[PDB]
Amino acid sequence: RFLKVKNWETDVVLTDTLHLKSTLETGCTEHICMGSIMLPTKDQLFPLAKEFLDQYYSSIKRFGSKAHMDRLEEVNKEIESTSTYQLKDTELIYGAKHAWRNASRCVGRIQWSKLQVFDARDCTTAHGMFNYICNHVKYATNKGNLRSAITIFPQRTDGKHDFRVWNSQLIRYAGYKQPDGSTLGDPANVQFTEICIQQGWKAPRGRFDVLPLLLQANGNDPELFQIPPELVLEVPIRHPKFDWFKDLGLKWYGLPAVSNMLLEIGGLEFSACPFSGWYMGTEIGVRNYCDNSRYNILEEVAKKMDLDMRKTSSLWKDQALVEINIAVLYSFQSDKVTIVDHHSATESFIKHMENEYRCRGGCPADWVWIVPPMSGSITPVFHQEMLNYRLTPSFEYQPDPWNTHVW
Amino acid sequence: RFLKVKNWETDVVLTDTLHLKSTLETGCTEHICMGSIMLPVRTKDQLFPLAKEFLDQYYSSIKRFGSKAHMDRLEEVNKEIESTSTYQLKDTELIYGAKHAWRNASRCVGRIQWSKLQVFDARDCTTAHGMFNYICNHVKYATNKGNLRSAITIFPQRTDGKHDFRVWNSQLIRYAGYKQPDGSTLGDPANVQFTEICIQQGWKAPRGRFDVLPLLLQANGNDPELFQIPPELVLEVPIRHPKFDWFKDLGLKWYGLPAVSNMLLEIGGLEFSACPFSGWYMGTEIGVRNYCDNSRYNILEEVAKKMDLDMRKTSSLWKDQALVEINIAVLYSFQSDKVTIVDHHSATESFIKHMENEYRCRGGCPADWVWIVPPMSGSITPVFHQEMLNYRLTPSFEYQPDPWNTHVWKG
Ligand code: HEM
Ligand code: HEM
Ligand SMILES: Cc1cc(N)nc(CCc2cc(N)cc(CCc3cc(C)cc(N)n3)c2)c1
Ligand SMILES: Cc1cc(N)nc(CCc2cc(N)cc(CCc3cc(C)cc(N)n3)c2)c1
Ligand SMILES: [Cl-]
Ligand SMILES: [Cl-]
Ligand SMILES: [Cl-]
Ligand SMILES: [Cl-]
Ligand SMILES: [Zn+2]
Ligand SMILES: [Zn+2]
Ligand SMILES: [Zn+2]
Repeated sequence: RFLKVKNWETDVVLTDTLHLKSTLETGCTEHICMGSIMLPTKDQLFPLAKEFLDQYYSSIKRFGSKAHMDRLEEVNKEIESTSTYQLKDTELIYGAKHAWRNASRCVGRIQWSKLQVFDARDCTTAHGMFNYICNHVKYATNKGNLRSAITIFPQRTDGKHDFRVWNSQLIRYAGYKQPDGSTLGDPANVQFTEICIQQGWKAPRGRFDVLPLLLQANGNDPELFQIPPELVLEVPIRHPKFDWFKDLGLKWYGLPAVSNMLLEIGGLEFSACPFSGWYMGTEIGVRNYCDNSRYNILEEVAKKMDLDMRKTSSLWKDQALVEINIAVLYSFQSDKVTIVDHHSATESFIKHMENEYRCRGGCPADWVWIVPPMSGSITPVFHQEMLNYRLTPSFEYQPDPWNTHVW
Repeated sequence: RFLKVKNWETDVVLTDTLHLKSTLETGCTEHICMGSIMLPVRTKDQLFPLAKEFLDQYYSSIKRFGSKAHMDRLEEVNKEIESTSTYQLKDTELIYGAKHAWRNASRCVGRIQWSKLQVFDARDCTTAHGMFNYICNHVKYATNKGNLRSAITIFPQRTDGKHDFRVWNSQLIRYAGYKQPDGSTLGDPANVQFTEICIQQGWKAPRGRFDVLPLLLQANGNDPELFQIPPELVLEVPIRHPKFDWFKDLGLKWYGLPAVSNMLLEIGGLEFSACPFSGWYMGTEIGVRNYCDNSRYNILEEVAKKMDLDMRKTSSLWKDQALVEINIAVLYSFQSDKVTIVDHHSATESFIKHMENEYRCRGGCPADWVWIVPPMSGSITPVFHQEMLNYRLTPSFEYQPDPWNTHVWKG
């Protein structure tokens, strides 16, 4: 009931009591840990509503108050009659902030309370969606001084009138299978690109083509829109010491904006809820550039560096990795676009985690995702024991809409 | 039940059925994953099923399941348990068991090697002097003048829990640590507590940065005794860098033989509380953990200073640059001295090949991602994007309390 986590570097031991409020399943059992698996009615709805409203009212120190009891009754009455209910703006904001607070895979959560929430529940069409998104992009980007934001479109009703952003991120690069056999641009986006082309997009067929938005309103067929090119802030990548680096012709976008997840607040399901923050440098320099299924540039970089690539034991891959990540951070910093390096981000996280343990009784964290994809051991999260469990409100995965959508 | 794992780099999907043989607990529940938690006198009644499970596995493995020899062995073990409360393993069973404990070790990236383990049966040992002699032979054999060979030495099993064999050292070879009055540490901070015990026991400490600890050995539940491993048996590598000539002057070296001596080996329900086992190093164990952990030799700052990196802000990645250079140095040094070592790219590539083979031939390969992914450059190794399933198979290696906490002193 009281669970201990130890830091193996500092010997500090912390006690978790918050896990007793865990609700969804982890995927693990007493027999098998699924910690490294990436994806492991009115009747149902009122309990979830009550659970949420209780935590809300507690948070504003009005638990058991008349206003609390009246609100619970109101929602009971609304579900009984309408089969769903509507969140107050205050509840929406609290819910969205807490879904981020509860995101056990996010190292960036020290920031959770400063989230700007844009209520787009009045949106009715795809063109409406496009306007809201352009506004979110411009607000979040803020000329390179990035601010966290989320935009919340209308909730699911009967599941046949869903709002969805078909893009996995608001901003991402196209991917094209070539006659050659290789891939041009981002291999991660090959399927989505094809769908854009099949829906009508005139693809430029280049290496860094910002994809169009494919937007679905009210369960209708999705529609194509181009984000105003002047709202997409991009950074050309150069190195502070290697002059040949710019010649690789690399760039990335400044705004990471996840658009394919589902937000659950008090049983209500927000299927379109794009949210954005700013990048940790390794996300671009390790994952996006160096994964074998992504831009896969390690070999090209190592070649230009004149490293001995005969044997793995020369650590050429590791040298090239560091330099690529130096270049990313240098480029963003020189262009004054917000970015955080993995040492700074994980140090901030450990501070946030300690605050959370003392003020809230715990901080669910998924070590597999919290430890950065390079230099793990020399960051303060590596030696930190974590407990992973699911709290609501939450962000959840959901299937890609092209499998689901009835055309 | 069939469980699928995916590789996110290759899209290759494997199917695990071996999890159906899982026994002990993970620490996890449907509500809480304890995947990142480091640590999450048996009755006759519990013992025979454990014995039987094991002997069934052993006899299937030799393709004699259900044979007369199999049935006779079950009956022979059953009666032995009835009349003595325990039983003795045959040598073949002990060998099989020890190899399987390694094969089942979910935190071990080196498991491609599991079937090539030299097993030294020390079950006839009765004294700490006898233990010392067995351990010297193990070290000499495994070291093999730098051409390292995997080995385990198995001392007598637990009986009543009052007569345990223990190696009090956490590894057979490890460097002393000395906490100074000023609060600094000379040598390896991981071994301060054990060093103090050795000193208390009568060890004359050289008080240097790399003093090889004496062995502290307990036989048959007696008080442990001190022994110095012959210096000529301790193979060490001075650490230098292929391009930086000042690296050697940091004064670093490390021992070639990683030999874990504090774990418990469980086979067929029997408990082997002294079972030191050794392989060879992956480079990051020395370069990342032993050298660069803050609670260890903590050399990152000193190295980065000598490299003249911009240390004013973490975003220069000065820490990461120094880390790579230190690890290059460790691999270069071992390779130059012809002492076996494996780099993390090679070790993880071999492990993935091992893992896929295990899925194909065995129905699974329990693996602990937190441990399998190397402590640097995780994502560019082929294990990072590999989904794994962690579960406990027996035979197994287990943690046990440090013996100074539990031992009843005879004086
Ligand atoms: C403000 C700066 C932010 C930073 C630096 C940050 C950092 C990260 C990183 C690094 C990861 C995944 C691990 C990796 O890529 O190496 C992640 C995951 C995640 N983040 Fe954050 N984040 C930030 C803002 C946000 C915001 C504003 C939200 C929502 C409001 C959010 C929600 C999530 C969720 C749900 C995941 C897991 C995604 C998944 O399961 O695929 N993050 N974050
Ligand atoms: C032969 C070469 C070997 C290599 C390269 C190797 C490598 C490793 C590494 C790298 C780890 C932990 C991850 C890390 O330290 O960064 C580990 C853990 C482990 N190894 Fe292996 N190993 C080898 C041989 C063996 C042998 C012979 C055994 C026993 C028969 C063994 C049993 C284990 C066990 C039980 C663990 C988990 C330790 C714990 O939980 O504290 N290994 N090994
Ligand atoms: C809002 C926000 C801001 C910010 N800076 N970063 C994010 C996360 C974005 C993200 C996007 C993708 N496509 C993949 C991952 C890791 C995918 C992954 C991780 C691990 C640890 C293993 C694996 N197989 N895949 C993370 C969100
Ligand atoms: C036989 C053998 C051969 C060989 N080459 N290596 C080993 C493992 C040795 C080992 C020894 C210690 N003290 C700690 C760890 C990991 C400690 C650790 C790992 C992680 C992932 C987290 C954490 N907190 N601590 C591993 C055994
Ligand atoms: Cl990304
Ligand atoms: Cl990834
Ligand atoms: Cl070690
Ligand atoms: Cl460690
Ligand atoms: Zn688990
Ligand atoms: Zn990746
Ligand atoms: Zn460490």
